[PDB]
Amino acid sequence: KVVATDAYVTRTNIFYHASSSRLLAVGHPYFSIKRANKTVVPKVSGYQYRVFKVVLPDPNKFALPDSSLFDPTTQRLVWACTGLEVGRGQPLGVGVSGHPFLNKYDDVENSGSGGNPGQDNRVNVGMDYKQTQLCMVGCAPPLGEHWGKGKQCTNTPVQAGDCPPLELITSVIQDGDMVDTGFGAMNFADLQTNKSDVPIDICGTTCKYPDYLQMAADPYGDRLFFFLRKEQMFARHFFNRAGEVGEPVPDTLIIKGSGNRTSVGSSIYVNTPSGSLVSSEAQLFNKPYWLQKAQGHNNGICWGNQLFVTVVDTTRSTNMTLCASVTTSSTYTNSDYKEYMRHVEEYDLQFIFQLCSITLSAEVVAYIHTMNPSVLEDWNFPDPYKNLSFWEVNLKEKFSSELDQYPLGRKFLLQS
Amino acid sequence: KVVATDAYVTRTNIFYHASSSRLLAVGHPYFSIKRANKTVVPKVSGYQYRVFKVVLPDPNKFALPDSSLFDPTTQRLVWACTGLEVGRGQPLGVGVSGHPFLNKYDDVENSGSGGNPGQDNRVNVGMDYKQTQLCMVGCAPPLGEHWGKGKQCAGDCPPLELITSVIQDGDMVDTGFGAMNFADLQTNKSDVPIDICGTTCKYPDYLQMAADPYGDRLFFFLRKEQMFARHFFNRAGEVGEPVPDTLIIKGSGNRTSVGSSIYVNTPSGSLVSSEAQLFNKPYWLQKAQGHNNGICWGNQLFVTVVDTTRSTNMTLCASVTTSSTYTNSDYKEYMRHVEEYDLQFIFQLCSITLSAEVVAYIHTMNPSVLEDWNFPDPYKNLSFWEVNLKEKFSSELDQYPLGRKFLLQS
Amino acid sequence: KVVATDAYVTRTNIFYHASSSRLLAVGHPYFSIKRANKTVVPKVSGYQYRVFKVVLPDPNKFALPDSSLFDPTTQRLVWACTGLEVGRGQPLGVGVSGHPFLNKYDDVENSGSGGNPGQDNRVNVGMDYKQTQLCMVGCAPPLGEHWGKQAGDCPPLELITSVIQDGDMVDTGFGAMNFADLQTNKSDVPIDICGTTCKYPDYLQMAADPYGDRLFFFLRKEQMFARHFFNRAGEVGEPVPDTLIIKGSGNRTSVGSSIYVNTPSGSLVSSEAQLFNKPYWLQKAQGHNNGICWGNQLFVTVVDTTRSTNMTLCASVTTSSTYTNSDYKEYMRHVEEYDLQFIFQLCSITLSAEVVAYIHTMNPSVLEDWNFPDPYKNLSFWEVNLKEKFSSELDQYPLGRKFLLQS
Amino acid sequence: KVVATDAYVTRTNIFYHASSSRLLAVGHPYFSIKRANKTVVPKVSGYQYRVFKVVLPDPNKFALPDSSLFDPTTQRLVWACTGLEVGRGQPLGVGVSGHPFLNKYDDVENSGSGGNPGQDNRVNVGMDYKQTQLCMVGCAPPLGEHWGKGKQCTNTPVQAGDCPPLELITSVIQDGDMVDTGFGAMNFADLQTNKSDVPIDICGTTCKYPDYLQMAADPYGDRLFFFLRKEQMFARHFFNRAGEVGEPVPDTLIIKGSGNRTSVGSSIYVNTPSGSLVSSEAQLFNKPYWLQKAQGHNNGICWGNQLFVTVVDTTRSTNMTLCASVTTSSTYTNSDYKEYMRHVEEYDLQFIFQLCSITLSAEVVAYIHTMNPSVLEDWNFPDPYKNLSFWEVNLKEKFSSELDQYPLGRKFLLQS
Repeated sequence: KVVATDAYVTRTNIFYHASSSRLLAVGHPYFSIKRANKTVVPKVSGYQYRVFKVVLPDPNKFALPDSSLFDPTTQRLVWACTGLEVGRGQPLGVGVSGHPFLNKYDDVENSGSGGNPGQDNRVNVGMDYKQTQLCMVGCAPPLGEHWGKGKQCTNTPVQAGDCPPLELITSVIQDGDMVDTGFGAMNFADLQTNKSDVPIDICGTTCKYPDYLQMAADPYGDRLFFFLRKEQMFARHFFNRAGEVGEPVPDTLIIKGSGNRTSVGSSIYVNTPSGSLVSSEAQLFNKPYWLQKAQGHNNGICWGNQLFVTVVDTTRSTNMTLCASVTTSSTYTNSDYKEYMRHVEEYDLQFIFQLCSITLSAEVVAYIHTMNPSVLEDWNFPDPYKNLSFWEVNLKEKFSSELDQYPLGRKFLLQS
Repeated sequence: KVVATDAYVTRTNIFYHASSSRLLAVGHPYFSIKRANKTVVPKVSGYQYRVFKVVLPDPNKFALPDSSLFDPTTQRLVWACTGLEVGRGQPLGVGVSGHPFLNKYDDVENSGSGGNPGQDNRVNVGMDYKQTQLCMVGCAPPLGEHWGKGKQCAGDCPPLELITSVIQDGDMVDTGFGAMNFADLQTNKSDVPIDICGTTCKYPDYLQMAADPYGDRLFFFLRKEQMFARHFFNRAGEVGEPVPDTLIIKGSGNRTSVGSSIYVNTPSGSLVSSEAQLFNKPYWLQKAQGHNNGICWGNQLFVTVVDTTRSTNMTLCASVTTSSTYTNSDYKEYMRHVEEYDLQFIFQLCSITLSAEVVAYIHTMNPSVLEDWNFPDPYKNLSFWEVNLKEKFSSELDQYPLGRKFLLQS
Repeated sequence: KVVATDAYVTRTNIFYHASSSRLLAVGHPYFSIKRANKTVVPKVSGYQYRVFKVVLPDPNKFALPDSSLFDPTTQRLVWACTGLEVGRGQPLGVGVSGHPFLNKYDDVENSGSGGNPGQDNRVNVGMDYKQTQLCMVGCAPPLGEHWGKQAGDCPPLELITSVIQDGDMVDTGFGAMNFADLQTNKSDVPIDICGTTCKYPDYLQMAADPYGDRLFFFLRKEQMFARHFFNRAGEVGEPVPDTLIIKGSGNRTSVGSSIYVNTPSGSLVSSEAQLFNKPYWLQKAQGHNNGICWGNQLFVTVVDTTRSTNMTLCASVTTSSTYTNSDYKEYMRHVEEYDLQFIFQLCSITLSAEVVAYIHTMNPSVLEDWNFPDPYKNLSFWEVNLKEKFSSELDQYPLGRKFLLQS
Repeated sequence: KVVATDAYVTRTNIFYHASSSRLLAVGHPYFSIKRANKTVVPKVSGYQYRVFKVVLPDPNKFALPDSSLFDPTTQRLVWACTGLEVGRGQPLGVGVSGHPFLNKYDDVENSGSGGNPGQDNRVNVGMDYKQTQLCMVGCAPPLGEHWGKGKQCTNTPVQAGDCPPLELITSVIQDGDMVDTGFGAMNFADLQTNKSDVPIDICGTTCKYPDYLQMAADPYGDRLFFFLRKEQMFARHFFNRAGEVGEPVPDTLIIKGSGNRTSVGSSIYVNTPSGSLVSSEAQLFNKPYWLQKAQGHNNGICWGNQLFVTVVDTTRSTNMTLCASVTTSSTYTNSDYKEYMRHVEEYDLQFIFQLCSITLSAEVVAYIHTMNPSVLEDWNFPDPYKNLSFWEVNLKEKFSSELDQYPLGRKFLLQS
């Protein structure tokens, strides 16, 4: 019923290079800065998704050298992706995140007696997150998964203040969305209401994880051309939370103490992750990928003359420390300096596209109407993604047929 | 006497795809929550065995396109497993377990002197467990082994016995403290963390299941274990068996009383990495280890999975009373763990010509194979994660992920 | 002068499988328990050698299907080993050992001055040992090496070679020495080796032997690192000369002890590092003996410290509604699970005048037992009786199945 | 427009060996020593770039055995690099750097206060840097990138004393420039005015990172024949800064305290990197590289009879401790000794060049005019790099045709 694009999309010999040139975003690794109405400094963190919306020129309106390739009646043109190199341009390094009032109580590794928690015990603790690398390509934006506050199933009023119901939400990954950091793929705005259980750069945001199982199990496979991933983390420390234990340990698992241990210590464990070493040998980027065969049925066809590249790279999350002098004297005084935080991301997207033609028979027109009819409507044979926000990359007027003039173009000639 | 299924099970060209779709289980990583009679929240932990009872449609009553493949008289049909992909759907991460009253006394790494033990010295300590990955396939449930209280043939040391049993869904994996029955051999409930202190941790008896005649339990298996010693402690309480005098020179000057030499070990699973993952990739059963070369007798199939590389425990926090100031008494903190699976299979249809020798050889092994062919289930006392794949078989291989991979491979 | 067994031992097509089934030993990881005369609970530790004396049935008295294979006059039969799988049946894990009065003084990593040591400064410290895996096969027991022993001075050192017995201790990171003699205070190493001898295999000798009866082949995996740095209490037997120091005043007149200690650690254990649960095919041996089981016996030596987890047992002396330490007794128990599988190839030996001569040297009891006291009964092994366990139906068994599809 | 040198550069059978012999530089790992006007002891640190300007003899003025190889009438000679071995001659080891007044406040891993910072809380702390190995070859010096104090876009005076604007500057990497150490590729002299945020060997200098994306994006590719890299680091400790928080955490991300915790702890984190293990198995040096095909269009042609080798090697950064006695007495007294710092670098550069000829047609003369006309002007058919500083290596009078007499020459005969 659903067939590979190989059946009805004919390939040509026309290859093109396109480069995004240097891409830079500079800001604060923890939070956006807006005073007092709109943003002055954007939130730029190594743990954010980078989702590029690559806009391609319409080959049916493209100034090709010869129009003899296709008949305008019954044939249409479309770009196919055959080569890709996501360039990363910063030194390898790890940045850390924290919370001046993290809900930490005791170091759980070997101490207790010895309570009990009071009114405010929040600590100023920082940590390095789990290491994560991933990149995806498709003609439709990727899907993320995360846990959010499920409805109570609208019905009855019961005991209030209880645990929130959990529900697995799938959603579209937007540029700037947070990656999982070692605390799970969940909606911290709803499920951790005290704002003090996770560091400040995620305590009021949502960490989404890619729904690999769904995007590959989608029929047409427009979300997954291919993907790559490298995750690693270990448990660095062991703490416990302050506050009421929402679900106490049953008596079947303990023998109640006396002689000072009548009050049970809190067993709400938190764990600081750590991404360990980062190495060049572990890098996924600064190297080309050749799309010989895609995982789904869509074998790299950029329907709608667009293309989505989703990138997460925490191996260059180093946060630069800036220090400005308020008053210059011959002595060091802490009050004379202001310390700031700044993080950066440098990208270079290079693509290589193959021109393809599609002879539109009555069967092809029917098969294309289902899936998406706007493929036909835009062919002359509103965008629901304008509510979503991406890093727009305009590669119109950037296509070049002279492959050998460019790095990825040179590699493509000598390879594949 | 026992022969490979290749001798009397003829292969066809008929292949089928079947997928369980998304499977979700959500609960408490340490214990089930029941008030006050039946369970409200199940115990769902990354250190539990996931044993799926995959039910297949009977090919002898299946609506095949053509019945010309086999003669119903003297031939019967059975599914053969040729492809498998165990899908895992959560971010990699590590969760920890603990005990508000763990029987820890001293940090034994570099300190002693030491004051004698009192009446209650239990500490609130948590730890990360040993890392474990494994998957098994067979037409019969796997066997686990663990140490329990053996018979004697007042309160001295208990006799030890290694028990073999069937691994059920929800059984606990070994965590670094051994494969034993903590409910019986550790009576104080305070020697291991609370999520295993009243349960039994079983380890698969690889040596036995492979030493089985027909090999119906092990089609194949994969494993990745790793742990190291993170800390060194000792126990509080009476040392049941003291160190002999031949190994010490008794002290005076403050050191007349011997410190306790009952040492404990906190494990650690160390780093988890994508490069070490066993799942989210297909396995092709080209040749099995045992005699049963992938035949799913009874139209059923058992998949056992342990995956501690996605054991992250989510922290939930609800506000009881909202004020402009933070006060600990205004919040309730909860614990929740989740598991997401997507099982994909590829089966090969097979026919068996029943000669007098074939009927005889099949009667031994299991006669219900013949009785169900028309030519009570003792596993219903056990509990598994039931997956009903009837009405889920599809012959259009190329429409599915694992099906697509199978065409271009094998 | 000495030739490979391939020259005068003719191979047949007759192969046999034999399995010991599950072998279990359970005890205390630190010491054997005897009250008050003989042992009640044996010493079972992950750092012990497992030396199996595999007894084979006499092929010259074996009930073979046809006696047409060999002529009893001038020909004799003997088994040749071609396949081996050392099965281990416990979860991977690490156990630790210690000493309630370990001779530890100061943490030497970054602290000193001033002391000073008193009369008793021993501490209750435990540690995890060096990680070690090894296995050997031969028709003669393997050789181990270890260091053994005016007044008051240091003892002279001597490297002794000896037979590795079942239950002997492996090196743990403190050296291959006789702690019973060279460490007289019983408090320098943990209690499970402080009154025993840790032996290391003399690999260089067993391979340098002419006939090579001790080494058919061997495998090894050792790893350790220095976890902590300590020093010893007591008088420094050999003081540091003044050429290497500038003597201090201003509080440092008394020199600190420079007798350094090292707690080892075996680091991670992983499945990828395992040597066991996989078959070894003896296609060609290292020594001259290419797998011939002289005397119808075979020695398998195994060390596996990757399953040294020590189980903690807790029994209740008195049950009340409150926890009190005096109501419980805590115990220690360690276990070892083995499954030995072998595959032997029948061989015949035509005894010419030269063959009888060459066989007389090496060992004449090969001829004497052929009809053509055992000095190892003072040594102790884990006896494995494979008589009545040989089977010719290879495909009925795990290792037998692998041998058909391989080699 | 731009073609590979294979099109217009003809190869010969003439190969030559050249070796720099032992090269030694010895100095102070932290700072240069000048009293009171010019330098007495140079700064020699394992974290410095080693950029060798290798000068080759003019083959058109070379005493070749026969002038019959080329017709002086319309054929010209140029050396092409085909073999290279960068010899390192010191034991593997790690050195550390520190700061007697590092702006460290609290250990942020699991502690909170108990405040508040006073006037001076700087600590004497040292650390081991991120591990870095890299080498490049070209006929033009490499480009580095770093973040510097950007202009306000010269327009308006706004709030004075705030964070400085950031700008990504590309520049030429000179010998002695600092590599990235885990604190970013930035200009610490401008962006950290208190001189106390990073260790003293980088606190008043600029750390440059190679702009791989740009040098590969150049048409002629004269800067990158090839390159190698190995970076690795992890976060060893977690601290925070003293001084005013330049950008405070918004209230949306915290629940303010009423007592004792009214003053928010500082959320400006620092992280000590660590280069972890260094091993022989990870070494890039003491092994030959055969330049079979270059990345750019310039396939190893040494235009201008020169060649640039840029090397960073922190795996032999051990700093030797020297101790001199001021007064000899029978007792140890700290006032009787002076302790010094000394670091060393030992190199042995070996090259193997292939003689090449270029037939100068009207098209060749035209194509060579663009790129660089001094290629023609110096052929007879001021140097703007004299403001930059390199380690000059004169290989004139060092070329030898007896390949088998030398280590790299011997390997070249039996290989490639």
